[PDB]
Parts: sequence; C-alpha cells; structure tokens
Amino acid sequence: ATVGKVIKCKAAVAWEANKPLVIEEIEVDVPHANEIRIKIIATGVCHTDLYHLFEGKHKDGFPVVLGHEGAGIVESVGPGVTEFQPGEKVIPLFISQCGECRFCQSPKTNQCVKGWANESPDVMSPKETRFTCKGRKVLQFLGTSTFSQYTVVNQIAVAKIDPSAPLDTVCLLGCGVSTGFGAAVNTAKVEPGSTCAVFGLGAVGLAAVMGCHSAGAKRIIAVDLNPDKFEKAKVFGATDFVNPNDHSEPISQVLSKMTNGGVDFSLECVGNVGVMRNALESCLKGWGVSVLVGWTDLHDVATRPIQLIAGRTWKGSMFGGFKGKDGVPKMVKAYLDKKVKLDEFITHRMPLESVNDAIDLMKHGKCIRTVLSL
Amino acid sequence: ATVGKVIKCKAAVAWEANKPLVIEEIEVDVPHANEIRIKIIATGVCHTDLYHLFEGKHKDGFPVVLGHEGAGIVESVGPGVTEFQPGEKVIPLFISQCGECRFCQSPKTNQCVKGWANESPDVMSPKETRFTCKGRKVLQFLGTSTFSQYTVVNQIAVAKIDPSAPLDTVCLLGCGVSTGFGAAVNTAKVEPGSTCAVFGLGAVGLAAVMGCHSAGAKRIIAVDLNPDKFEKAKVFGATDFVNPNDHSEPISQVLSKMTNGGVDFSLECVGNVGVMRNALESCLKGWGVSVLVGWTDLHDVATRPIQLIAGRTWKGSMFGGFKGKDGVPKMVKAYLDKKVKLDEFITHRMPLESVNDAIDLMKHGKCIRTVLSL
Ligand SMILES: NC(=O)c1ccc[n+]([C@@H]2O[C@H](COP(=O)([O-])OP(=O)(O)OC[C@H]3O[C@@H](n4cnc5c(N)ncnc54)[C@H](O)[C@@H]3O)[C@@H](O)[C@H]2O)c1
Ligand SMILES: NC(=O)c1ccc[n+]([C@@H]2O[C@H](COP(=O)([O-])OP(=O)(O)OC[C@H]3O[C@@H](n4cnc5c(N)ncnc54)[C@H](O)[C@@H]3O)[C@@H](O)[C@H]2O)c1
Ligand SMILES: [Zn+2]
Ligand SMILES: [Zn+2]
Ligand SMILES: [Zn+2]
Ligand SMILES: [Zn+2]
Repeated sequence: ATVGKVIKCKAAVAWEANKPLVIEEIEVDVPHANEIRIKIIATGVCHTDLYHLFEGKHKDGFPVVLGHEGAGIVESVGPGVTEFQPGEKVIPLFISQCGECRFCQSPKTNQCVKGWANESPDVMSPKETRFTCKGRKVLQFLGTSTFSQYTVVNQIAVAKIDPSAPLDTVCLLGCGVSTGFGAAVNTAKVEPGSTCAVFGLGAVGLAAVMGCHSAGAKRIIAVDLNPDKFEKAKVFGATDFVNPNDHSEPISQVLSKMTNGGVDFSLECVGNVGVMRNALESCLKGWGVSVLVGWTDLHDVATRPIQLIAGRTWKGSMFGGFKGKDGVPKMVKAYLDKKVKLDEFITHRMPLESVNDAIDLMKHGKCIRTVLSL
Repeated sequence: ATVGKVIKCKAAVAWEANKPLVIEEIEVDVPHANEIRIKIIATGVCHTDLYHLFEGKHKDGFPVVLGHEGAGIVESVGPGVTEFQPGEKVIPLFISQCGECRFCQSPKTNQCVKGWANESPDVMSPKETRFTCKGRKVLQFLGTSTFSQYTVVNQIAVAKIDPSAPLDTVCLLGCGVSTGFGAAVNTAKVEPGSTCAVFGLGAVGLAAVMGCHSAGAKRIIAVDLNPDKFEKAKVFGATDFVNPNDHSEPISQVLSKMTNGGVDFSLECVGNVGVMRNALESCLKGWGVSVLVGWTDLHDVATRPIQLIAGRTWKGSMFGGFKGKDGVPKMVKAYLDKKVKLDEFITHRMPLESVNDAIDLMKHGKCIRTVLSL
C-alpha cells in the first residue's frame, strides 16, 4: 500500500518554541537517492529535545518534529540504495558516517564532514525536509525526527541491527545509552582494575557506570545530589555512593580522601561547569583522565593550569565516540547476549499522544527514560 | 680541601621580592644523608626564576638563591650515597625520582611523592636549606639553587652524565631544553607527517620546535609577537612564521584558515592563560591535542565545553615528561652524537656578578638563553 507513494500519518509537531507539541497528520515524501523511509516503532525522550523546545531563539529551527532515540523497520529505499531493503530493523543516528572522509577513516574519532552539524548546526536540522503539514514544511530534528510514525533518513545516518532485536527497548541506543557507555569505554578508555567516579546519575550517568563496569573497573564511585538515584546505580555496577550535600568540603576533597589522592578516570554526566571542574580535580595527578559528557554552553569551564601540568588529561565526546554504523549493531548484540542492560533504564512508557506528559516528567527530573509507542 | 667542612662562597641572593639580586658570601653546610654537594660551573637563566621574583612573589619564599638550570662536578657526598663520587659530572633537577613510589614505577608519568612541590609548593622551595648568610637562613629555589658556586641537592634530584660532556652547554638540559623538546615528543606525542603550532619562541618554545622536527612533523608553525625570534625558529626546523599583530582576526582563526580546520598538535610556551586558550582552539576537531607548558598560578585557564566535546584533548607537561635521572643522561648522549642542538640556544654568556643584566635581558625578550660562569 505505502511503497512508492507519499504517506499520511501522525506526528508530534513543535510549531514554535515554548509551546506544547500538537499531534498532527503529516505527509511523508518518498525516499530520494541514498535515503531510506522507516516506520518507527518506539522512541525515547531526551534532554536535547527539550533544550531545543525551551532554549531556541532560532526561529528557523521551527516548525519541527523532534526525537532522536528511535528504532524501526525499513519500509522502502530510494534510488541507488542497495545497502538496505524493506523489512530490516534499523536505528537512525544523529551524526553521520560517510565512510570516505579524513575523519571517517581515522580510528581516533567518530567525526565526519557530512550531516546537518556541518551543513546547518544553527537550526539543529538539515536544510532539506521530507515532511509537510497543512501546506507548511516541517523540519526534521537532527535528521532523525523520531516523534513521527514514519521518517526518512540518509543512509550514512542509519544502522542496520539484529532481526530479533526488541524495538521498544533498543531504541535508547540512538542516543542516551551509547553516550554514557561509550564515553567510558571509547573516550576515557577505562582499564581493568582501575578506580572511577561518575557525576550525575540520570540515563547518561547510569550508562557511564555500566561502561566503567564493562571495562572492568575495580571501584566505581557514583556521585549525585539526589540519594534516591543510588539503588539503580548499584544495579548498574557502582560500588560506592556519595552525596555532595553530606560533606562541608568540596566534593573533590572528599573523593580525594576516599581514594588517596583521586580516581583514575572520572566522567561528568550533569552538564554543569562547576561539576566539570570538580570532576577533573577529583582525578589523580600523573595519569588521571576526565571526560566531559554532559554539555552546556552558556558558561566557560575552567581550572588552574597546575591541574593539567601535574599530569591530568581533559577530554570530551559526542555519542560516546561511537562510529554509529559499526557501534550500534555491536551494542544491540551485546544486549541480546546479556552483556548490556537496557530495560532497567525505562521507568515510564506512554503513547505518542502523551508526549507533553513525558516532557513534563523529564523537565522535573521525575524519571530516567520514558519510551513512547507510535 | 673542603670535604667535611662548611664552605664559604659567592651566591646571588634575593633578599625580597621585586628587588635586584646581591652577590653575597654565604656558608654552604655539609651534605646531610642522601645529599650531594656540587660545584656549579654554569647555569642558564629561566623565566620561572623571574616568575617568583616578579610575579608570584610568595611572601614566605624569601630570602632565596634562585637558579635551576645548571651543570657541575660533585664535590662531596653525604652518608648513604654510593652512586656519586667526587669529580663526576652532574645536572641537578627541580623534580624528584625516588624510584620506589607508584608514580616513579609507572611509564605514564614523571611524578613522584618526594620534593619541595609535595611539601612547600606555594613557597617554591623546600622547608630545609643548607644556605646561611649574615646569620640568616636562605632558601634554595626548587631544591636546586644554581646561582651559587656550590649547592646541595638530594640524590634523587640529581642526574649523572657523560664524562666528556661540556658543562657550559649541557646545563640547558637542567630545565629549558628538556622541557620544550619533551613536551612535544613525550607529552603531545607528535607524529611523523603531522602539522604542529608552537606559541612563544623563547628557549622552551624553540626546544618545542626542535622536538616537533625530530618527531618528523611535516609543518611547524612558529607564533610570537616579537618577530626577531623567527630566525632562530627557522634554525630549529620551523616551516611557517606568524606574528599575531599582523592579523586582524584572532590568532586561532588565522591558523585554522592556514590549515583547513586547525593543526594536529599545538603547544603553549609563554605562561599566559589567554595564550593557553588560543593554542587549544587552534587545534583541529576530532584528534587535536594541545599541551600546556607555560607556568602561572595566579589565574584560571578556560574554554567552552564544545571545544573538547568536538574531539580535542588538553594536557599539561612538567619537565617535558622526562623522568629526571633517566631522560637527562640520554639527552646528553644525543647532543654528543649530533642528534640534538644545544649551542644555538646560547646567545649570551657573562659572569655571575652580571646576574641582574641577564635577568633584564630576559625581562625584555632580548635573548634566548644567557649562560653564567661562576
Ligand atoms: N555528549 C553527548 O553526546 C550528549 C548527548 C545528549 C545529552 N548529553 C548530556 O547529558 C546530560 C545529562 O543527561 P541525563 O538525561 O542523564 O540527565 P538527567 O537530568 O536525567 O540526570 C542528571 C543527574 O545529575 C544530577 N546532578 C545535578 N547536579 C548535580 C551536582 N551538582 N552534583 C552531582 N549530581 C548532580 C541530578 O540529580 C540528576 O540525577 C545533559 O546535561 C546533556 O547535556 C550529552
Ligand atoms: N612546565 C615546566 O616544567 C616549565 C619549564 C620551564 C619553563 N616554564 C615556563 O615556560 C614559559 C616560557 O619560558 P621561557 O624561559 O622560554 O620564556 P621567555 O620569556 O624566554 O619566552 C617567552 C616568549 O613568549 C612570547 N610571547 C609572549 N606573549 C606572546 C603571545 N601573546 N603570543 C605569542 N608569543 C608570545 C615572548 O615574546 C617570548 O619570546 C614561562 O611561563 C616559564 O615560567 C615551565
Ligand atoms: Zn565521513
Ligand atoms: Zn540525545
Ligand atoms: Zn625553568
Ligand atoms: Zn618517586
């Protein structure tokens, strides 16, 4: 019925900044050369979707269909597409892997010259769109737009996964889980037997703890202001639990005492510059490594020159440093092989129509992840 | 004729901050357990000597004998010493290598648990001193105090060198040349065929240029506000020369445009937090590595989180990442084997009595290195 034809379906639309989303009937165009049309089965809600909704003065960033944590099935492919075919399970990616540039061929990064981030980062979505609604063009957030029953993505931003994978759970691999896990594994490169510290225990932080654990860290200290987050952190692998509010001296001093000078690796999963500094200063001199995972821009992050001169290394990453087309398929298999957890992240589930309820919980830090059905 | 006796000799003493030095007759006590008494034959003047005297000026760090880039002959050793004997050529060090702690045992660092830094870091001198003058105790800068005919340094902070080494030149290895060269080769790990940028062209920056050349870099851009240094930069292997004042755009933009994005490796060798930020940002996304070498503890260094999240790495270096007793002897052998340059760093030579003149030259960037006779 659908193949070779324009589709009419439902989608959560953000017509403008600071306004609740409205579920609309949109038209999805057929896939053009080097593109794939996907029927989305599930999608997580991430803090980056809210950042755009609440913090975008960029009028040209709207109207837009948000979402970048989904999983689905190939409905059709555009001209010149041999890589994919109808029926295969896939996961759209917010970063590209053209596989031909200087960055794609280097094992040191997951960067690329293609994608909206290089073409148009200001509006946070590609210039070209395959969505229309009430005669108006509606943008595709990060080139993924998973808050729609049907989406169209360029093949260099699509990962083919195991045909047995559960779409209503693996969808988190599109962003959140891969970010925390990879930051520990790929970026920090946590080693067996080491001591680690993770700041912030949301989905990114919890995934970071799981990453430290998979790498074989001997000690993993989970740090968070909210003591209600400790039980899940234990389930993911953390060995120690520290609440900064419980100590009058800076958190770096506390961790320093507990570890005899600081940890081997630390990861910031809050997105606060004051936490970013303490995270670095909590590391041991000589070989301590700290990774900025959480992000903000409103403010500069800073430290005293001696911190780095004494031997510490400061790094950062996007999407956990994973080269998408290679990393996501491996993570799907790891979950299926029982080496990686995912179910434990999903605290709420609700229909696409309840998207505003999901945004509110997230806004008030009332959940880890909320997965929506489409 | 001096063994077992207190020595009276000449030393340039700084009674207080911001004041010119005074050639005084001081008493040098006999070496205590595990210590070496050394007759200094030559010592260079480094900007770090000026930092304490003019910038930091820590109030409890005076009176003091500065100097930490010398070379000499062993005069006598304290009990427990078997590695050194009178008449052997040595180079004192501003950092320790006890060889038994966790840091000394790791190939990842040149840190140690001993030294003035681990007890009196802000003072810039150990708590104990072997110098006396006018019945007043006088501190030994960095535990080396080379602006004296005779000094006393603990053995873990002294490197023994080749018997045929020219003391009037190898003294540069005491700090400046090992620092710069090392920061490139050891800390940044410059790769063959890569592109680099060195900010600041004094002896440390010029040594950094040399290191980039030794590592086989394809392009080395020298950056300095004072264009008079470009000639020596070329001597040491630089391929490009940029004076920030000749461009309206911020320096980071000039470099990016010159390289189509940014350089692979960069190094700051000035001691200015603003320059430190610029060096980091002149690096390419994905795999760019920037290293701090300049010294200051009066201000914080900063940047935007995105700089690191895009794929950049920020590090710092202390004495070029060389393990004192291991690295220095090898650098001497390299100079003797015609693999590294040293003489080209020495632009001025003058007696100890002219110390204030050498300092003044440095103060006005009117020299690379001035080396004193005693
Ligand atoms: N690098 C990437 O690819 C990428 C992608 C998406 C999101 N992010 C970042 O991930 C960050 C967090 O994501 P999340 O979904 O887990 O968020 P979340 O809001 O679910 O969790 C954040 C946690 O941090 C804790 N916290 C806050 N201040 C703290 C402090 N001062 N000290 C200790 N703990 C503190 C909170 O109590 C909370 O438990 C965001 O800020 C975002 O910028 C990064
Ligand atoms: N990390 C260590 O172990 C270590 C060792 C030795 C020296 N240091 C520090 O190294 C720094 C330099 O030492 P030095 O003796 O070579 O100094 P120097 O004063 O001889 O050279 C500094 C050079 O930087 C240049 N410069 C100043 N501002 C600049 C700018 N804005 N842009 C580009 N160039 C600029 C100056 O013109 C000068 O040529 C100092 O801060 C010193 O304290 C650290
Ligand atoms: Zn690419
Ligand atoms: Zn996200
Ligand atoms: Zn020095
Ligand atoms: Zn040691």
